[PDB]
Amino acid sequence: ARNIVVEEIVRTPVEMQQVELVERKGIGHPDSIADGIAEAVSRALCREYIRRYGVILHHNTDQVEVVGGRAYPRFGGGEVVKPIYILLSGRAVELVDQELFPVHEVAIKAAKNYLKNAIRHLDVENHVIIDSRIGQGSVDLVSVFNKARENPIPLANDTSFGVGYAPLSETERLVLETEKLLNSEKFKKEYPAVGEDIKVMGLRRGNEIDLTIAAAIVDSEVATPKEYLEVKDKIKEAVEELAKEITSRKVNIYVNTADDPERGIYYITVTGTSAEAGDDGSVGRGNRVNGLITPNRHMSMEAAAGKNPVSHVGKIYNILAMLIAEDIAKTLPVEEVYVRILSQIGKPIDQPLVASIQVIPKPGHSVKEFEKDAYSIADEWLANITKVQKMILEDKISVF
Amino acid sequence: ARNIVVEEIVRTPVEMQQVELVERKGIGHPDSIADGIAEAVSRALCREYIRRYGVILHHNTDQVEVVGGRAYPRFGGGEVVKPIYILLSGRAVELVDQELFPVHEVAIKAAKNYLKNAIRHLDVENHVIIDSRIGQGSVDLVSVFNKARENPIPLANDTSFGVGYAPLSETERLVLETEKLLNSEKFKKEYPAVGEDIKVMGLRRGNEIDLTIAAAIVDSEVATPKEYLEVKDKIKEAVEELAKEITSRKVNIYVNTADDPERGIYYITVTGTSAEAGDDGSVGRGNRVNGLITPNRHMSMEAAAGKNPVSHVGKIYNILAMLIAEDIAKTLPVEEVYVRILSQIGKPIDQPLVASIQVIPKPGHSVKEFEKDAYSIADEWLANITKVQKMILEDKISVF
Ligand SMILES: Nc1ncnc2c1ncn2[C@@H]1O[C@H](COP(=O)(O)OP(=O)(O)CP(=O)(O)O)[C@@H](O)[C@H]1O
Ligand SMILES: C[S@@+](CC[C@H](N)C(=O)[O-])C[C@H]1O[C@@H](n2cnc3c(N)ncnc32)[C@H](O)[C@@H]1O
Ligand SMILES: [Mg+2]
Ligand SMILES: [Mg+2]
Ligand SMILES: [Mg+2]
Ligand SMILES: [Mg+2]
Ligand SMILES: [Mg+2]
Ligand SMILES: [Mg+2]
Repeated sequence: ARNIVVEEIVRTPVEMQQVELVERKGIGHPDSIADGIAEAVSRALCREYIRRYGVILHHNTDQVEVVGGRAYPRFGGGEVVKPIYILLSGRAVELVDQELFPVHEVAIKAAKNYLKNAIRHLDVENHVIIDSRIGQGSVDLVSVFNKARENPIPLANDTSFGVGYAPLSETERLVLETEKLLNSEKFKKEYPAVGEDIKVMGLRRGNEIDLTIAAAIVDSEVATPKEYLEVKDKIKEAVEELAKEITSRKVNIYVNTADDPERGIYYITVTGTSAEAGDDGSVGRGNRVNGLITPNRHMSMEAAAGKNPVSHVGKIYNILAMLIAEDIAKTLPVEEVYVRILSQIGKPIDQPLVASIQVIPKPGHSVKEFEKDAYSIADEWLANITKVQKMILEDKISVF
Repeated sequence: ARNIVVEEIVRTPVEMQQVELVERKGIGHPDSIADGIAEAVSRALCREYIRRYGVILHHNTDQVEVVGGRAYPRFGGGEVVKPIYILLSGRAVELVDQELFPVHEVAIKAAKNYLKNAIRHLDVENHVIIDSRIGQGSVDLVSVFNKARENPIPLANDTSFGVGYAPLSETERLVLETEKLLNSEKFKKEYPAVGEDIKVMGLRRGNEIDLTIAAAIVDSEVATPKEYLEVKDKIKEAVEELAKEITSRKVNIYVNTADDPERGIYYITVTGTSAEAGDDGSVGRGNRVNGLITPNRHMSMEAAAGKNPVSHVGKIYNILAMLIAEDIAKTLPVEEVYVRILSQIGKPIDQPLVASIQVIPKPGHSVKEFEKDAYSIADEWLANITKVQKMILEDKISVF
């Protein structure tokens, strides 16, 4: 009864296309900082709503503005001159039965806690000003969310679509795992100088990949330009070892391409994030739920970070489409699968207006052989969409 | 001498796929407000930079946060209780040879002027607080003039990427023209109750299109819920006529699906924008430069609104790719044309690393019959990239 449509599409697989471009904005990137703050605020509000009332109340904190500060990085240790200003926005329930909910206290505390754990060399108390302007949702949009027990499956709060796909190409996996490696605790233990503001661009032309990495180096961990260049080489070497595990194509690796040692220009920072130096961020300006920006693929413009995991489809459908695509790619003979799920505002989220599954079958296979299998996969995920909510609160899935 | 490559691509045309999704956020939509303000601020800064110094100085105002307020909409005329808060962010040159440039005065005045001309029932002076945190750039004019002399066409410092396509499918044209119609001046005088916060979602399933419209209705123009339902029907009728002008497919029109008259839930607003109440906005969260959100196509994540129209290569490339595609589709026999432009480091931006032109020819035609014509089109646009910049500053091209 669910509007699931499985169709064959003709197209050159991404792996066979001549030009493939993939980008990822690391954790310390201002846009990703905004995403992370939005998500941390949302999850904190969920937990606190449950802790106080045993139920999640309406709130979408998918609105964070990172206003870059000013800093003077110096080898051996720089200084921030003007702190980073972060405006928390969005919607949250502040009035609960005439009692006041600590919206701003929870949001600001969650934002700060995320920055403390995400950016290691960022002094949150002195390098960051966090203000909260989170408002209260509209009397009507709040009503569809409030239909809890009335609708065991929550109703969709908007008419929006989520887009996912699978499997990842070699270039996509390379870009994704490059950022994850350079921002993993293990790699940080090995090279503390590598900040979190890491931007990875993978550009494949034929069977040759150019992997450009922009990695902010913490100036307190490098005393001289030579130490900085050595940190760059270790980044390169680590990514070389990783690339050999991911693809047999030739991989050219470039680290901080804007550097000009002859002019003393170096990508060093005080805190490890370019947000310190006049670079701005906001929600929905970077990675999709799969952690990548893939113009060779298809994407939804719906941001996932900060949206409640109960009713907002921009987050739920982007996650579900990705998971449906992954399961199809993992179990059925498909070269590629793209999933698009469209909500109708005021319809249960398990009854999308359409769940489009476009498949490129592997050579020798026809879609009629497994179309019902793909149908069942999407139907089961849509029938268990509520599980995605738990996956968010239990920190089992990332949204950027 | 330009690396323009015209290739044939074999793939299911969008018009031929079973499921197509298209979305457009009208001018009054909070995200579109942020985009519109971002671009309006940028254009105001450009004009004022030129008026004072005869040259545009660096600036990026692609950071605007529309914080929803609070309102009590009532049939016959409601009231705003908490004004909308808009934060202008980004960076701009405020010190020009140590003399002060009115960055914030220009920006806030431009944001207000854009709102006054965009949302007709919005009292900007009492319903909106606009504050600016745009950062300070310092420039010595001798340097900007010297980097002209040296390079008339700016050189690319990074690998930037633009994507365009043409022609628009019937569903894309239907979504686009629906928003344009309902937000046209003629329709506004005929139905003043229809606000500017108009979001159109088009779903094509085979040869049946479901067209969902979310239109904020001005509560001062509808005296009773019945008049509100009547306005909805008038929208439906106008779009029915428009649909018959575009396609011979079955078109189902749905307007404000969240309404629940039995519980008094209505999409009425005081100002004609949901920014007054339960929706927030930020830049780069909605339409692409072609005015649409198209998951069946290849979109860029890059926000174009607010980015400098002379120096930001990603914005001009996305616009140029769109224009190249449109010119190709309107002049040559192609079912579809996808245009991708990649810049080459330290080369002029009119000398891209590659200008990929992928074309699906119409039946009976082959690409080699018209490949040189498509080459010339893209070559001419790349040679007139500066004129395109002028078109942007002269408000002759839209970016959302
Ligand atoms: N010296 C430097 N070298 C390389 N990268 C740097 C850098 N300083 C900052 N960066 C990184 O580049 C980003 C700003 O560069 P830029 O504005 O040209 O990219 P962009 O136009 O694509 C906006 P976005 O970063 O959101 O994609 C910073 O946020 C940071 O991640
Ligand atoms: C549904 S709101 C997003 C949800 C909201 N931000 C929240 O916190 O739940 C997004 C867009 O939908 C439209 N919209 C707002 N209220 C609506 C309603 N009651 N019915 C239909 N569409 C609505 C507006 O154009 C708005 O920009
Ligand atoms: Mg950005
Ligand atoms: Mg939002
Ligand atoms: Mg949305
Ligand atoms: Mg939005
Ligand atoms: Mg750049
Ligand atoms: Mg970028």
